[PDB]
Amino acid sequence: AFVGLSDSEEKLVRDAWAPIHGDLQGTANTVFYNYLKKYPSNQDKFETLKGHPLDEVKDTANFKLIAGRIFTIFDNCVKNVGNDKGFQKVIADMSGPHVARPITHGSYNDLRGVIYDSMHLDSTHGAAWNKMMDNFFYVFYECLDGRCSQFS
Ligand code: HEM
Ligand SMILES: [Cl-]
Ligand SMILES: [Cl-]
Ligand SMILES: [Cl-]
Ligand SMILES: [Cl-]
Ligand SMILES: [Cl-]
Repeated sequence: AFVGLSDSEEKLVRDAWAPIHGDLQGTANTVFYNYLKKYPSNQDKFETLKGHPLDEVKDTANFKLIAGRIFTIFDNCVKNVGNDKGFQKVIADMSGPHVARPITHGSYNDLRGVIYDSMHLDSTHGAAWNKMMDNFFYVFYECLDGRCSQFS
């Protein structure tokens, strides 16, 4: 279920994200590369990337746009961490494009983990981060299952 963060937890999440927020596209490019490299089945889900070597596409506009759009959503979730409705709406809106798609919970959860590992959080910040991401996935998976109206 959705579990709100305290004011102090919100501050923890903002602080946890601040290095990435400060280098959003550069972090996005690195994290997205590492994700595709570690979990190579996923590149095929991106039709603009499909059929080419990862090292050939990593420097391209198409690739950087995708990595950017993922990170922009998380950046906006963070921005909305103190507003449950606003946070839910960010996710609600990005969920539609995903509903019809052959992407497993495993694939999304593998991306969450690459992000986690890149942030190297202490346990206090990590706990607050994981409250937010647990909310993220709760909302996202509810919308993938066609129960996205409940957040409206
Ligand atoms: C969980 C965090 C994610 C976020 C915040 C996110 C965000 C977005 C956004 C903003 C779009 C743009 C809407 C569009 O033009 O379709 C999009 C599209 C899309 N995403 Fe995601 N995404 C996430 C995870 C994933 C994963 C893990 C995959 C594949 C394994 C994936 C595959 C796709 C595909 C295939 C599209 C449709 C557009 C296209 O053909 O590239 N997404 N996503
Ligand atoms: Cl894989
Ligand atoms: Cl490859
Ligand atoms: Cl994406
Ligand atoms: Cl607010
Ligand atoms: Cl930390």
